[PDB]
Amino acid sequence: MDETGKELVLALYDYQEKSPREVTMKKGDILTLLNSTNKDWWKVEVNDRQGFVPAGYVKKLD
Repeated sequence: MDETGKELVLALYDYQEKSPREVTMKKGDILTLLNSTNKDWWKVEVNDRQGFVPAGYVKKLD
């Protein structure tokens, strides 16, 4: 983007990672948004765990 921290999203739903590139979310998680260049798949990080999640499963704090 280039990739920055600070930017945040909030998990709307539970989401258990479905491949190595992904990360697991719990409803209500505050995740650092690292890459949102893709509209559908966002690179996020929670408690140092990093991966791609469906962008439609979180809300961006903006």
